[PDB]
Amino acid sequence: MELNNVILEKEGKVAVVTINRPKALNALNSDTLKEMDYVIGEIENDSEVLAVILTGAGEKSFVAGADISEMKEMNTIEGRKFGILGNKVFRRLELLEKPVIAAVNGFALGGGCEIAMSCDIRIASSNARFGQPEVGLGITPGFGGTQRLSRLVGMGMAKQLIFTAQNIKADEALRIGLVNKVVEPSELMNTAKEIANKIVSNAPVAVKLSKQAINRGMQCDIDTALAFESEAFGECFSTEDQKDAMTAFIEKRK
Amino acid sequence: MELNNVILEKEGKVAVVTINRPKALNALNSDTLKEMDYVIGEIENDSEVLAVILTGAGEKSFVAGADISEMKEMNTIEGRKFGILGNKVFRRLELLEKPVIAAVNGFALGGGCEIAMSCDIRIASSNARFGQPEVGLGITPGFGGTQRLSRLVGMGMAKQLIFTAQNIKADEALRIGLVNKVVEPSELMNTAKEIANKIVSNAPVAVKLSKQAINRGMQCDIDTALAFESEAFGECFSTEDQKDAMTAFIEKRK
Amino acid sequence: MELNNVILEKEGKVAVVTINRPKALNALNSDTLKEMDYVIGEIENDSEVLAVILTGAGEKSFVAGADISEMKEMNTIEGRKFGILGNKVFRRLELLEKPVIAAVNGFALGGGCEIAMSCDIRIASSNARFGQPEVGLGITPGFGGTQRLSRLVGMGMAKQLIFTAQNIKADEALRIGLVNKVVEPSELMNTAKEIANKIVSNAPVAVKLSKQAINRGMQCDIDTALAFESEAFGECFSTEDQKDAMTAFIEKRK
Amino acid sequence: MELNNVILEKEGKVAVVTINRPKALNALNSDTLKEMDYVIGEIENDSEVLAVILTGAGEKSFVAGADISEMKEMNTIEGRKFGILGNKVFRRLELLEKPVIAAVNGFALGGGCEIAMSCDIRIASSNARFGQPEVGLGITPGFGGTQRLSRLVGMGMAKQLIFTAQNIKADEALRIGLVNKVVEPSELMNTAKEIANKIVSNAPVAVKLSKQAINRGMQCDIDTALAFESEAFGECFSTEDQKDAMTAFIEKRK
Amino acid sequence: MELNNVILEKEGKVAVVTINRPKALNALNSDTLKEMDYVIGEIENDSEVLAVILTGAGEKSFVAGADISEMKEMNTIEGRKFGILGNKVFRRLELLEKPVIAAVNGFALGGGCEIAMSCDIRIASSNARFGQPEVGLGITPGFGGTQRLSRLVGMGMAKQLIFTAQNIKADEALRIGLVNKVVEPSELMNTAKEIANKIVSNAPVAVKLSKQAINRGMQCDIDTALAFESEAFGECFSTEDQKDAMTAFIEKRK
Amino acid sequence: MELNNVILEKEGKVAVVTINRPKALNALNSDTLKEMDYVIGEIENDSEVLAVILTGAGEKSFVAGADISEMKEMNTIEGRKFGILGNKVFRRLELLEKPVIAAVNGFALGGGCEIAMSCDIRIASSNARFGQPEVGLGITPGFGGTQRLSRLVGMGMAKQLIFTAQNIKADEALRIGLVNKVVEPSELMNTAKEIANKIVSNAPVAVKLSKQAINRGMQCDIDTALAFESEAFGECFSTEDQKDAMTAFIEKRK
Repeated sequence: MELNNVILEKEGKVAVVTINRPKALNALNSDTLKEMDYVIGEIENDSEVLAVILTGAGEKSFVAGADISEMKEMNTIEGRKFGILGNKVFRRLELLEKPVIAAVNGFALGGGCEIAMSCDIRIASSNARFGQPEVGLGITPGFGGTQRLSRLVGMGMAKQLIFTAQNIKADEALRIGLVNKVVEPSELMNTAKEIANKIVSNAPVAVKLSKQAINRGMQCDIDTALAFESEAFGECFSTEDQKDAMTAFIEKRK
Repeated sequence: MELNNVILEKEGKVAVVTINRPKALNALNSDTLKEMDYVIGEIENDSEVLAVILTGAGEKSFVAGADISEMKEMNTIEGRKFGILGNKVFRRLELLEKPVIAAVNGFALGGGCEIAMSCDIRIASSNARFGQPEVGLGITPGFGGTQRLSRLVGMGMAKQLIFTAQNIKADEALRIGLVNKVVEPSELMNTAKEIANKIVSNAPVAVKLSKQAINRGMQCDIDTALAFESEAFGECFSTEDQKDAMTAFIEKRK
Repeated sequence: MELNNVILEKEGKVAVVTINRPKALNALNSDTLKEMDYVIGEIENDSEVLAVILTGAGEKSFVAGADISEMKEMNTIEGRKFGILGNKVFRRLELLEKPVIAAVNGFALGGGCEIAMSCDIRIASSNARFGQPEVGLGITPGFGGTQRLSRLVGMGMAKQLIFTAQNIKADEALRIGLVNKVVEPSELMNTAKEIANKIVSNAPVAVKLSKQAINRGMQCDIDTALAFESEAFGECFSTEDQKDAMTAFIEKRK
Repeated sequence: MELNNVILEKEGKVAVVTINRPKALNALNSDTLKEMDYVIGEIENDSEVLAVILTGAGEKSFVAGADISEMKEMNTIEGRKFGILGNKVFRRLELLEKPVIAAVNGFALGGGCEIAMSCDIRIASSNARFGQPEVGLGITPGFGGTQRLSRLVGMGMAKQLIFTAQNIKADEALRIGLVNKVVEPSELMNTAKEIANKIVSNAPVAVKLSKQAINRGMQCDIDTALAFESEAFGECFSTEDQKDAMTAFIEKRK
Repeated sequence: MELNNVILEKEGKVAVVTINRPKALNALNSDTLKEMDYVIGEIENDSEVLAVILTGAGEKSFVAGADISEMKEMNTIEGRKFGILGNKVFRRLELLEKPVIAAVNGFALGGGCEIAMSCDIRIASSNARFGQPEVGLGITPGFGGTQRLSRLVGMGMAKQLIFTAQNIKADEALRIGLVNKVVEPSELMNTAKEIANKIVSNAPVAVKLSKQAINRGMQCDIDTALAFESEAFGECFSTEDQKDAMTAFIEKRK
Repeated sequence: MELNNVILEKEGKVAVVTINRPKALNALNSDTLKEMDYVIGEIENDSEVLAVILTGAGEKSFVAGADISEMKEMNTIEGRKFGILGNKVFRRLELLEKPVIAAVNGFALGGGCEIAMSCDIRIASSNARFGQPEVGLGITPGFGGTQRLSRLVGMGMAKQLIFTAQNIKADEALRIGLVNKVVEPSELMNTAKEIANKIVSNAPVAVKLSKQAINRGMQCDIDTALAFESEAFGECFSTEDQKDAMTAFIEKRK
């Protein structure tokens, strides 16, 4: 598959996915969604990639939105399918068995907010903006926004942001817990690489399985969630990395 | 019904609902609950109401608890029933297809905290306090408190509050996410109206369906939640507002 | 059973449980978990005990992890069993029908973070640290970490903490809601005891039933949750406490 | 409220609700749905009614369907509301705190199948037919059918009946567990009255609370469901009927 | 502990547990529940035991109810506690990591129905009867009845059985899936033992992990359920049994 | 892709998919799974396919297990992965917006039982058998068996089958609801086509949305489920087929 709107780069144990539609401020569309699905595949096909960073081209936009020309003419049944497909790709991102960090370098609006929310971790530049303008365009959020925002920052804030369609600055995104950290633009990528390298310095199956345990156990009652964990915890004791690391830990007396 | 404890008004497309019992610091009682039921009903039927502000008369109080005289003589089967009827009113408010803003202007305690939590959005004046004193009275929270506080502020704070029965102030309410914002007493209704108007300026089917999606999807696993979203998203494409707002936006975007 | 990792004391109506392995930094091993279960069962039968405070001993540690010697040679099926047994002990603490306050007096890592997350209310001293080292050792959290953290601090932060395995100070911990308060070492137990003491002054059946409604209601959808509450609320009307606190309250306030 | 299309009769401890649009084979419509909501109220307002029987007028139809003239012109947003309202009334029926038995005397198609499925218990005459024709009319079931049928007879059969829109006879309804018993037309009402009188010879709060425990606990995980039961079980020991009946049971030695 | 309501025997790799209160019709009282919990814990630690058969003694009764003398004077809070303790015993049986077969040899009412529903597999003798008398005594089921029956036989039938309190014969019981088989008295234990024996010939880790996946997966949504399975499936690949059964199977079948 | 183990055909608007490996009794293997993935994909894209029949070549077999040679050498982390990939294919089939009919014409064991259960509707020839032998091979069911059988036939039968590893015949499959119907071997495809054609004769958006509602609503509490229905119901009123089928029906009804 050819790659017009997205850049995959690999080096060491981390991949960087860069949305790159510099004219339309990195907005999503049919094609850019297909390209993202494809790269998610590449990434899951490679077991030497242990952590991902998703970012936007340039200094102004992470992902501005989705293309409205594409959406304006759709009927009920088409829009529904268009919702299912974007959700398919973002859900795939969320479940991807490597950690994905969203390096939110500017505008994250609409589908851009939604795709950032689909990552494991969000950090922002100080210039970053977050919002869901969809309801001013006569629609709901369409790529999960009605679900991941409340789960991430609580019903109170989610509802306000979604019903008003008003943006918030980086500092406020931090106050409500939508991002984990805020830094200066010139520090964004270094900070994501440092978090990514800490993650990748850890044991991959444990990170892999911990991600699954959090993602899945969060969907259900606490007793079945906790059982889920012990099953995954068991699996870890079948690996080299488990014995080696617990061993070298006990090289503590030296 | 002629209302004695509740004032219902319409400014623009926003309903303003005010609990007013100056003898009792706007405390709930049966009568007040039945009046509130009635006005939620009126607001349901009124296609000219697109958003709601819920508030309390006066400067001291939002809603300060609930009439204890009505409750003292109840047996187990009567208390049960009383908890069910109150919860019903509040659930009904929670689910109202118009968004609801609690403008918390004073004491919000017990039932008062509970009715506020049953709104979509809570904003507060700096003198406001929130608490659940029920456990000092020999009872649990009975109008959804054991369920809604937890969900809105987490298990740690909720358990602290319900178990100690101690009030918090607005700055703390804000810190733990119980409210989205805190402002001076004389800025409260203005900020509420500014929120309400921005909501009302948006596509109403979209707002209505975003609220449903949020309310309902939050109850279930993410996969079914995301699927609910797409059915609601699709319904929006049956509307003029969507066709019109998008057309407008593409043209104006230039 | 006779105890040499865990002290248990009863001060009027509150029990203080202190994990005491000073040289091991109060770390958890099988004997410790076993004794914990015993003391929990002991507190279960003592109706003079209406609240619990859990802390560690000395001034360096709450609980610093779990014994890696017991773990290093475990295999998949034994790993699993370990996980289940720990979780079974911690889950019993979480459900315990008296409120339990973790006074986190210092290091709280891995299993120690997990035990603290298994209490009702967390409170910390400004020296405390929190973390989940597990993935550095080629394992996932094994005593609930993958489930409780994300539930308490949201997915963004839980995922960052578990994938990176880096620690945070008590101030970060309060910011993300992991704890409800930070005080200085010298204030910790007084703070815990004054929280415990307020709890103990309130009606005991009401606090009990509240704990249950919050735990059980939090697992399911809001409608069946709300209905759970009313059944519990009803039960409070069978007690004398309800009759006397509400008779007192009327006359008292006048 | 006036009652054109529905008959409420009370005698002893049982109410009989009779759908009675003999011309349109007892089909539902806006008005008949409002009338059903009203009678549900009357019934819940009367504590001497301990069991309900829902049936259709005449010997041919239980409830044939809903009126299609009413539905044909609706748009997306109207149909959605029309779905919510019918579901509101049937859900109210399902939760009504007295047992409701559906005496299915003939055709139960569409909304008729759906309203029968909303009762606690179904019994049929041998001439009864069951089905969901909606998908041949260009719609889904609209009054719960997509939910109660699978829950009642399993996904396999529900899907077949719903995707094909083909009817099944009484004997087959019995084989898949959609009804509990099949009898001759001249025996239908006697059999429903006998089941109703057995129910009503039992202790009303226990039946009341058992209904709630089944309805609610079925919605959630088994641990929170079982906790739900014990709360309700507790409530029972606060009643006369509990002590009297256990006492008179132990008059067993006579 | 030494046992005088419950016999426990070990036949190669299967344990037979027999409730033995011949004169009381094997009824459950607190001492019996207590001993059951003890024997369950005893079977828990015995890894030579890979399956369990539960039955009653003599030819009239499986378990006929629970002792109403212990219950008659209980109040709301004590009722509740009783319910929780029974359920806690039965839930431990349900989750027990060896399969358990109820050989229902006769009467199985109230608590006795409930204990049988708490095993993995039910099998009955043609004389057996099933039922839930509780509502005749002014109580709901107290040891899981309100939850397990509807889960096993569907809502239609569970509701009829609990609201009416009437019993059914073993043939009705098989029809509705309450039991998997009916045999004559003389065949019962052979049938159980041959089921137990097949189970015991199969790989033990696989049966264990299957029991867990079925119990825990059944509580949540299909996607997190499916993911639970794969984690367990993975664990099977850590065992020698998997390696040897699949090496055998190839060569064997040729 | 050129297919070696799967035959894909179109008769009318129905796709017929046939698993065909005469050397191996149509047993699954990796290759066969990838081919099945591919054809589910083709069927997704084909707007001319409105229903699917899944079957096996020959007279002995539907799908008889899965290639054990591929599995024997796997470690824990590889087995996990293998279970995930298989489940994915099957989930994808389960969720396909065209209904799927398993025409079970012979042995359906292990993977074979599992793929059949992942269809919407199961019909069987009288010589058919169903079973899960995985536990004799040292493994759990790994393609959703621990989850789907339970849901389709109940916990009692599912646990019996998975634990014993014993096959049942078609008459028993029918009795426990695993299949909707059983017919002679030479009537099987005819009955399947008759089902498929009746489905296909219906309004396709309605069928498609009924399937979603059923799949998704079954995962959650009834209240949110019913709400999902109404969003889907409403979408149908955006379609001609609804307008047309209703008009037609009102006119023809006369």
